[PDB]
Amino acid sequence: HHKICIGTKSRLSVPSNKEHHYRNLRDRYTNCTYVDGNLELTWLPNENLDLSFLDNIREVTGYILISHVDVKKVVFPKLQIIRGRTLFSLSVEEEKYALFVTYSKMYTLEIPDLRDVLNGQVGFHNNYNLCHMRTIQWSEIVSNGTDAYYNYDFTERECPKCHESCTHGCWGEGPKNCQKFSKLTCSPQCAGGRCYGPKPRECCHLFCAGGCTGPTQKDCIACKNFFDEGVCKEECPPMRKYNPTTYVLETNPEGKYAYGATCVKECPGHLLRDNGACVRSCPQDKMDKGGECVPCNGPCPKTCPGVTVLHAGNIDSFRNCTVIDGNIRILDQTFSGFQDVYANYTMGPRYIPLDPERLEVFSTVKEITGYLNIEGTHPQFRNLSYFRNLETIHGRQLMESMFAALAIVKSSLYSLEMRNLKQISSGSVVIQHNRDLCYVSNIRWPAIQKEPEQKVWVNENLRADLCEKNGTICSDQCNEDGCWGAGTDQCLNCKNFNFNGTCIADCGYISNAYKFDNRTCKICHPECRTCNGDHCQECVHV
Amino acid sequence: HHKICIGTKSRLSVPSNKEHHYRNLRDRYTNCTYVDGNLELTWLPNENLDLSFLDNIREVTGYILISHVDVKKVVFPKLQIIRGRTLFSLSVEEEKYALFVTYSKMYTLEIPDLRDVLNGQVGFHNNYNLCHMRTIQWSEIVSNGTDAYYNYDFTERECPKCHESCTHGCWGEGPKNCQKFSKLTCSPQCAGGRCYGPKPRECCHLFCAGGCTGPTQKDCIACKNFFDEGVCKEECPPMRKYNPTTYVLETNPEGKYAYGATCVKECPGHLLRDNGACVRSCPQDKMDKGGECVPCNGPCPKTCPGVTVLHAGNIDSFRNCTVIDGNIRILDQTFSGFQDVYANYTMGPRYIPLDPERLEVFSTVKEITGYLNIEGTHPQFRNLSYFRNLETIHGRQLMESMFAALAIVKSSLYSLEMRNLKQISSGSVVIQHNRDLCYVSNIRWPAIQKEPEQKVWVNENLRADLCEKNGTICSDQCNEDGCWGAGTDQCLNCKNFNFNGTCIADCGYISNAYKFDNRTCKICHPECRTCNGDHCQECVHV
Ligand SMILES: *[C@@H]1O[C@H](CO)[C@@H](O[C@@H]2O[C@H](CO)[C@@H](O[C@@H]3O[C@H](CO)[C@@H](O)[C@H](O)[C@@H]3O)[C@H](O)[C@H]2NC(C)=O)[C@H](O)[C@H]1NC(C)=O
Ligand SMILES: *[C@@H]1O[C@H](CO)[C@@H](O[C@@H]2O[C@H](CO)[C@@H](O[C@@H]3O[C@H](CO)[C@@H](O)[C@H](O)[C@@H]3O)[C@H](O)[C@H]2NC(C)=O)[C@H](O)[C@H]1NC(C)=O
Ligand SMILES: *[C@@H]1O[C@H](CO)[C@@H](O[C@@H]2O[C@H](CO)[C@@H](O[C@@H]3O[C@H](CO)[C@@H](O)[C@H](O)[C@@H]3O)[C@H](O)[C@H]2NC(C)=O)[C@H](O)[C@H]1NC(C)=O
Ligand SMILES: *[C@@H]1O[C@H](CO)[C@@H](O[C@@H]2O[C@H](CO)[C@@H](O[C@@H]3O[C@H](CO)[C@@H](O)[C@H](O)[C@@H]3O)[C@H](O)[C@H]2NC(C)=O)[C@H](O)[C@H]1NC(C)=O
Repeated sequence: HHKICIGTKSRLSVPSNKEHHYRNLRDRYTNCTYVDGNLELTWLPNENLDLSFLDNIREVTGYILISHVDVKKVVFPKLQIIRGRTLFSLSVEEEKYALFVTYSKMYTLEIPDLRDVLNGQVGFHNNYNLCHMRTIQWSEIVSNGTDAYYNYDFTERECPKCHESCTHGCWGEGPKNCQKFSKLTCSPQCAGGRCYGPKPRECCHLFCAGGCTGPTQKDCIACKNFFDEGVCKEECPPMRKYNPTTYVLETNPEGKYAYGATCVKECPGHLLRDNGACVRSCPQDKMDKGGECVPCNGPCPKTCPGVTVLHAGNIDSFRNCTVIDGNIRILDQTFSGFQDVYANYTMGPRYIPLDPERLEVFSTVKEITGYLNIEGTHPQFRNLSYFRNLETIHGRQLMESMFAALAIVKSSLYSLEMRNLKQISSGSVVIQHNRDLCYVSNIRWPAIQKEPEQKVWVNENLRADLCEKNGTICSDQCNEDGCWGAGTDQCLNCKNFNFNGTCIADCGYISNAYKFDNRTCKICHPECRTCNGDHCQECVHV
Repeated sequence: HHKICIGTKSRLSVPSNKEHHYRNLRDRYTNCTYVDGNLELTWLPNENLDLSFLDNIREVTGYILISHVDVKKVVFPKLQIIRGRTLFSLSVEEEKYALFVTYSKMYTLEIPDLRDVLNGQVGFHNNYNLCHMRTIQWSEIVSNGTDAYYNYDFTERECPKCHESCTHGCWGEGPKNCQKFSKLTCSPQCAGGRCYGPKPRECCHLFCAGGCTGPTQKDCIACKNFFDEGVCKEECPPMRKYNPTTYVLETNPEGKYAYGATCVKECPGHLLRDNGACVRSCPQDKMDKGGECVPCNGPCPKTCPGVTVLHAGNIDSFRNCTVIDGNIRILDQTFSGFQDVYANYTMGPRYIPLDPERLEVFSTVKEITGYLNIEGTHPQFRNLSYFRNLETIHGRQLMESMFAALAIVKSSLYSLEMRNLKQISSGSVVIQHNRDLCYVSNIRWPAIQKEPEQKVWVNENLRADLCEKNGTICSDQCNEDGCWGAGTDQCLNCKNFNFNGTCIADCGYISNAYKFDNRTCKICHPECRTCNGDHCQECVHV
């Protein structure tokens, strides 16, 4: 089977709860065959952790980083290809690494099926117990490298021989762990490339990546160019063919989209469709339609980059943004005065505390492509009416924990007030530990969530009974879907009648009372003061 | 140099004035190197006509048809390639021809530089004097054929030998006319393809079309695939490159558009830009922006195909059309009752005369991509107010005569009344022989014409003095650009003040009189009856 993971880019971050970190890693990689990004295998103190969530990973597009891993036996039993499209280093001066194993206590690291590292280097740095790596002939695997990089200091067990049957080095004990060869055992005429046997003629294709199962093209393990239901192509079958006689772009029933070095019938949901390609953002002159990048009309909607943490120093950059291309994180430090730390742990600028009032800058925001994360605490930070015009959170990017698209945790909020929020396209709702927050438990989140597989974790906010005793419940004019707050304009869906954007029992409860259907009103024209449509009761002028 | 002609598709039509036909042919092909379409060389009765307008034609994409040509010597001195993307036949059962010479009295037909007919056959049919064609070894030229097709009946001069120096056949006298060979004299290893010399190894490229000047690719005479400032490519450099790491379509500074088998920096004006291709129409879901096919918004503008001649039977198909993709021809037969004739001259359906009133169907038309041609006569057909909302004639297709985009000839019109017409994008204005038509001579046509090279032929309508004596002149509120008719809403540009779409001396001449600039008014809000902006004179209500 084939299944896609989004990789991570946390580099050397230390998780607080190492147990949730485990859960996160597990939830992320289980049954995944293909990592879009970097596989970061980090901080697993227990020696006997079961890492079988790694069991189906076949290819990684970025780098593999193994840091602070003390599980005795760490095996990647099906990993074949590390592409190294993005690489890892401790610093600017260090080598760029596709495989980096560092500060880990594992006794073995087994990748018996590993074939090829397409780009970057292999490094081992201060792993006290790791065995066999020097028996591995690395120029067999590393495409642009001689050997692995080793480093040991700070003060070394004797180490077992490879299995009887190995012709050369191994990744560990038993015959399954003997290094195989598909590049060094080949003859020339192969000009250094891979092959499925010793003799000439049988040198894979040229397009092949990681080697091959037979003669050519349809027989590759993976591809140096585009990969298409099994065959390597120089390009994906375009979505339309140009007929040079007729001057027509005829649509192609076998056309496909380029997603990375992959040809695909539809772009994965975390990317948009631009021409024949799956892309991360629309270009400057385009906008997002139905998941498709398309020329605009008037001015294009003012769209702004997200920031990694909101604070006094960067909040004004969202002035007039309609769409935010990225995430929004409002944290404690947002309010208390955010402090730049740099890698070398040299203190950067520090910004003044943020006055929640300034959050009003978001009132023009209609879309967030990433996620929205709220964690801060402030006396005057009591709701999300700042986002009263936000109508969709795409979640094309999710949080490290629980695949969250909306996470509200340990905040000082009393109500949401996000009256326009209609879709959370992807990912989950986490709303926990907000000591004064009501409403969230009576909101039917699946209503606004697009998929059934999307999840809801909403608890340990304000106890149901203690909201009810303050009247901080829904207006009796909301249906059972709940509300963002006590307002009549705060319902998800309306029980009786909806008018103007507010919610009424009658439709007759007001001067103008023209009914448009089962549930709806509308104003009685400029001229009527009272009507039901051309004609009415208490008239006006011209 | 390089210059592009649009070819014709008139097949065997007989022109009335054979002298204007000559002029037309001349104006069409002079200095052209490349025919986009068919070269139709027809009906040239005089024996001593100078056909030097053919002198630079290098390649034709469609077919060459020579019919009723009695010029003694007809030479194509630089023609190299007939592609035969579209072919000619007298009927369904006949062969499909890329070169067809028929019912012509020429003594010779000289194409000394002809190399290759890429597709279709070569035919000679009832040419009484034509010489040398049987000496030409045709399998040298015809890619998918044995020999030329001959036919002679209806009742043959003796014919001169080729020049002393010819190794084989010729197109006529003198050493310049000896057939050259670049396909038959080649060895194999060439597998039947062309070459620049006898020995193996030197077999052109494979992409080459018509042969080659040296070894390979950059050395082709022309291309079987795309042609790019001189080199044959399997595809044009795309306009954006997809970066598979970053998931971005990066724009390509060396990208180009596909125009036929041609790569080009910009689409010729008779085509639009759709993705990387130059196209004839936008697809169903797109529309025309700045010469670019682009997704729509609301419903796409209702756009309808043109018809070859307007008449009672097809007029309703334009119900609600906003854009007409094609031409509009209103002819005498439109009004008198149009009669279908078929090739075999069997009478088709006949439609009832057309009541000009029905022309009102065009009132929604804002754009005509082709040309607009008006020739009919009817007592009640007195102006073009039917087209009162037409704002641009693109002229992406022009008339056979004078490159006309707007032609009004021998019509019963008194005035135009096309108050919204702002652009004739391409081609010319011909307005001649309308016995009762005024205005047209005082309209500054260059105002609405986009290019300076565009031309104006406006004469022999109603004599200037005889319009003036009926008051059928411009309102004294138009500037010197003239008008479409006597209305105040009929000026091209306004002298004093423009308001609502009509034209006034004062701006004060009316109840509401708020001035927005040097020349403009606007209504005084719902509430004022008299103002100048918030405040005014004779007020109203709420
Ligand atoms: C601690 O860490 C930070 C960054 O990790 C250091 O600040 C950075 O200093 C570097 C030089 O190492 C700056 O690079 C320079 O960039 C400019 C403009 O792009 C260029 O003209 C120079 O040639 C140079 O390459 C960089 O801008 C700056 N970055 C940041 C984010 O401040 C800092 O100096 C380190 N502190 C200590 C005590 O070592
Ligand atoms: C949802 O949150 C919004 C934004 O915080 C709340 O509206 C704000 O309510 C506060 C507290 O009552 C207002 O503070 C006052 O401002 C006035 C003049 O602006 C000042 O003179 C007072 O002494 C006081 O500081 C604030 O103005 C008001 N902001 C806006 C933009 O309306 C709203 O109360 C929240 N909804 C609920 C149910 O809490
Ligand atoms: C005179 O000329 C016209 C056309 O040039 C002839 O009318 C055409 O008759 C043909 C058969 O020769 C029709 O083709 C048929 O088309 C249908 C549907 O597409 C198909 O099912 C049949 O197998 C057949 O191929 C064609 O529709 C029709 N075209 C038009 C425009 O009327 C006409 O019959 C000729 N008259 C004489 C006296 O020979
Ligand atoms: C521009 O051409 C339009 C369209 O032909 C002219 O408007 C038309 O004027 C004619 C002749 O006066 C009108 O005919 C009359 O129609 C009425 C009722 O519709 C009928 O009862 C009369 O006995 C007579 O047949 C016609 O209605 C009118 N059409 C429209 C759509 O307004 C207009 O006169 C032309 N402008 C100039 C300066 O000629």
